[PDB]
Amino acid sequence: TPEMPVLENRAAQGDITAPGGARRLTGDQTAALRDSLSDKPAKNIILLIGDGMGDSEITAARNYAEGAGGFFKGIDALPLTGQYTHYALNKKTGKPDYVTDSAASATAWSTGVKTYNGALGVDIHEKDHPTILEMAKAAGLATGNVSTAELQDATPAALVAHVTSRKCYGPSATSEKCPGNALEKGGKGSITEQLLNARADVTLGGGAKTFAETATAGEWQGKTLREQAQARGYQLVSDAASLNSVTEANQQKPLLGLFADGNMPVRWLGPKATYHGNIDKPAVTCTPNPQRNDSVPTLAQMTDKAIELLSKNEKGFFLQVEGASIDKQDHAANPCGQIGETVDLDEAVQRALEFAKKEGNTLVIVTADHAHASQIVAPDTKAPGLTQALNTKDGAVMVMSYGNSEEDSQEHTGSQLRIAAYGPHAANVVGLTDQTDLFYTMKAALGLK
Amino acid sequence: TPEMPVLENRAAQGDITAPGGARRLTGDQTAALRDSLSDKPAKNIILLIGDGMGDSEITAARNYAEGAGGFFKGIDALPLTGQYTHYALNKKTGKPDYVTDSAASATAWSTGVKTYNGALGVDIHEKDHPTILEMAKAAGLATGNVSTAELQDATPAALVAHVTSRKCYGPSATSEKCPGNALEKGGKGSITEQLLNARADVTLGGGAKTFAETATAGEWQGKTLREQAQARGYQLVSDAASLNSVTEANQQKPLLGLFADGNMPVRWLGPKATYHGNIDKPAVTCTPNPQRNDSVPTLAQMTDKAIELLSKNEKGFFLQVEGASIDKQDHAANPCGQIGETVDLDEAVQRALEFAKKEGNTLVIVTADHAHASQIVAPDTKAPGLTQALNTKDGAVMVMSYGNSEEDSQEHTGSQLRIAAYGPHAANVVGLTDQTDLFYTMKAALGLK
Ligand SMILES: [Mg+2]
Ligand SMILES: [Mg+2]
Ligand SMILES: [Zn+2]
Ligand SMILES: [Zn+2]
Ligand SMILES: [Zn+2]
Ligand SMILES: [Zn+2]
Repeated sequence: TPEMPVLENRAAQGDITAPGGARRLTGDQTAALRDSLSDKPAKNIILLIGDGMGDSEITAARNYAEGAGGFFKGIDALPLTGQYTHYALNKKTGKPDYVTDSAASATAWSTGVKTYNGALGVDIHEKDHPTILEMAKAAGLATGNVSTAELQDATPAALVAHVTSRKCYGPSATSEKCPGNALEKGGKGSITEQLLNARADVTLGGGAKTFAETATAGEWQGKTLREQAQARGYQLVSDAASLNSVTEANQQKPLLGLFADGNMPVRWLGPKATYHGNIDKPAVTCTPNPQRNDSVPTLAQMTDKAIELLSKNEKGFFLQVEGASIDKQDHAANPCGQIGETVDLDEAVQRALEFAKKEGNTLVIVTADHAHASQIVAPDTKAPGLTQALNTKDGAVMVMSYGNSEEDSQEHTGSQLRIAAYGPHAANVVGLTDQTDLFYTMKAALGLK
Repeated sequence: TPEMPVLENRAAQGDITAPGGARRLTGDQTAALRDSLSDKPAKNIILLIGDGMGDSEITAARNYAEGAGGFFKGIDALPLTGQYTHYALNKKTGKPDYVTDSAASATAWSTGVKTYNGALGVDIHEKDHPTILEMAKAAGLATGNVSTAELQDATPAALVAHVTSRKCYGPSATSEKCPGNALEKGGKGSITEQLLNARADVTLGGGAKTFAETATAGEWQGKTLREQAQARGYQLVSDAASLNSVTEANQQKPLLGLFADGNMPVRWLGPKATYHGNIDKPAVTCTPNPQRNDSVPTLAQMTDKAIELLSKNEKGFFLQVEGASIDKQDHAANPCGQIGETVDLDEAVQRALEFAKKEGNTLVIVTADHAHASQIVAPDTKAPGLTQALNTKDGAVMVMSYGNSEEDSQEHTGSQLRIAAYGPHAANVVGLTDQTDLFYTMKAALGLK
């Protein structure tokens, strides 16, 4: 529908050195904005998550790939924008914990309740709360869960599992780490077991490794999680062609793609940032990963296939898409890997917007779970941490800094960050909101109960 | 009458540990955002700048002062939000320079042209460009320029001075650093001399010190700039009482308030962050600065009196207000100073909004010139830079981190950041925009040719 606009061009209008040449706007937006506003219900929801993708991450990615005055055709094209809060809680005390982990934040948008770092789908009392995915299914909508990380990862795990600890990937760890959730101890089972019972129509990502584990109890005791899966009607695909083979996906034949043992591979490679690296070493140009593969679907590809299959459902669908590795490359102080995963997410965002523009009843949301370490600093900066100078598209140098940990891993940060939307009920992300509001916004746009 | 609504309250609505209690919204926002869209002309503009106040700095201050689930009645109350970019240019190459200084960014919103770091009111070819203030004056509107910094400082100076270097405060530095601008070499003069020529209606801030230099040429050669101001008809004020006593300010009797020799004193005192400060040290609680004073007007007081005085002009007014010290205390790695200056600006923002809701034809914008160093990290963080633990309003600890410089001053950062607005034409701040679009937005909102 030409009905709801998406920003087609927010790139610098001309010569950046000239008056007005760096403007991104061509004229007054009031009218386009009014036209972007609708309280009609949403038929479908597409939620795209850049893990650790705060404003700095987006800017850095844009500067590198599109140039300072460039524009991300997906990420930057959502018309309605705001800033949201993602603080977690201290388990003991119930008081805010300013810097969340990936499990607590995902639990927030998936269930509408704040929790402690490490928790999945449970509150500070270890009590279960239904996820939006479970809710959609209950209502008859098609449901999809897509990520580039292991499927047991906090991010996608959060829609289908309720455990006291995120580490409880499979039976083995669970019995150790989440006794109360251990299938045998009467619990609901490990993340993977819970994933299997959740039965989303479409689930694609990595983490095949854990499906090799064997059940300690239940109907499928003694057999592998993969066998349990085939035994349950799941359709197991492991590569792009097999995924492409796919013509239908539903409750009779849910789809389960396991494209890697661990996390899917990153798009781009570069060296790790080093002490005084912008000073002592030469500017870097990122290298595409030669081992990413033609047999491995990209996020944009999983995205497109997910949309085709779920769109068959007349009642509608809920779809979560995660660009997982932005966060992990940020933790590794790897500018190139971080940037590449952001550009990768932008493509998927483009696919989503393409569909929603045509479809007309789709709310598309782009945001992150929390902020991260990466900072853009001056070229001749002398920093106490890890730095790297990069060669951008503008043909100039950009320096990135990771100065929040002396440990082998750079930390998340608590800054509020960008949330953006297009479609019905998108006004709900404008201004200041909390991460928990996202849950009530989605539940309400769909009319779930 | 709130023709157009402001966000009355977006704090957490209830118990933050229970389902839905961390929600900032109480229902759908569509209708209220529709009600925030107006393309009517604006009569007045109030531009509020938090120097160095990126999303991180707003979050940090919110957590400390209002609690994570709190809400800044000023800062967070503007309903139309976006993110903007503020990269500068390399003088030599004309290519983007990813991390701007205060001068280049101020020049950008003030004249609509990108420029090089250190420049004020000039382009990369060192050509003068008219400022939003000079333009408003020219159209017959009243003009205000308010800041807590020295008036010679980059931010306020950008509205009235055009010099090749921000360092050209008065005659002496100008002669040495901006020979082309030096009065004695036939130039337009020092920042201070050009401020006196610009003759805005109301000018309030610090920097009385430079007013003690003598002119090297012109009609007031040999006299101090303070004597020149007196000769030129400016009303000079230097304390809260004398400012309060002012009933008029126009081209005939322009107001010049100089409340400090350098920058105005900061609101709160606290220790500087230190290496492993969050570990080797106990939590800090900020304390009000005894030097703050009753004879020393606050930013909210300066804001209130300027609006009073400037509002007497029927054609309308342009007012810029700067919370200068957020950036300065951020460079200094001083959390309490930084946060305290952020709370201060919020107070100024409230007055602005109170007036605007009443008036109904006023455009209010709140943003920053660029991002900064400060990061909120986990309490147990082992960081390479400077840290400090703080006791917040929630009764919990928050850790702040500064790790982008090994030098004495922490550095600006290049991330895109929040811009928010209320009033006619406020829609032009939504989505992704550039800092130069802000010039075009204000020009158009005031209907300036
Ligand atoms: Mg994740
Ligand atoms: Mg300033
Ligand atoms: Zn995360
Ligand atoms: Zn992480
Ligand atoms: Zn600044
Ligand atoms: Zn600064």
